[PDB]
Amino acid sequence: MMWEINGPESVLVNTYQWIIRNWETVKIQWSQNPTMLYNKMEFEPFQSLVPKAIRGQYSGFVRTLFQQMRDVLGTFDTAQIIKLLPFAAAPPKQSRMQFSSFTVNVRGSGMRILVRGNSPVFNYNKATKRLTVLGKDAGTLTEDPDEGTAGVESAVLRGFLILGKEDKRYGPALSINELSNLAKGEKANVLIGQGDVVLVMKRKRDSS
Repeated sequence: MMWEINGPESVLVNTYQWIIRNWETVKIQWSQNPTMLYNKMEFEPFQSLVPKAIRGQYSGFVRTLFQQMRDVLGTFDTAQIIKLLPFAAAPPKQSRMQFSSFTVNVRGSGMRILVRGNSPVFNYNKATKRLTVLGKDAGTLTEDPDEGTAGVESAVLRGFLILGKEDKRYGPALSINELSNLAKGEKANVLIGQGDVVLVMKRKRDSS
């Protein structure tokens, strides 16, 4: 698509706008054949905006984060998928980091989309169902019938489930790096980002 022709902000907001226009059908291909969802032309414009270095490392993170949501029924999150969907276009690459952000190149440095929650580049509110990018209204989501309500977030960490807010019972917040230490099923409080400590739990079953 020609969104490229009026450049960067136009790829951002047109990508998200397209996504929620086509959501009905995008959501179904996400489940039935996502390699081919991620291989759609309508995403090539967006991939241009992500540094050619981490680009594919991200896509790996994200492809993994999405299989986790597929595998962990009960956790479906419509916003979180739309938000990350662009980043899975780049061809994947093993990385072992837990990205809290993704950089979109905008003016000459560009902005950062959070994995967890909101950014001027991507702004959803929940009781009003309305998406806002760079100030622009990008449409509005309608959420799934089995939209998760358990407070469990399967698409923020690469082998963990966020389970709720800080639980004192489980110790002072760890750092993200220390999460490799933990064992299956093991629950800790982490520093996720912003001022946020969340209770998480190393997942008890394997990746795929």
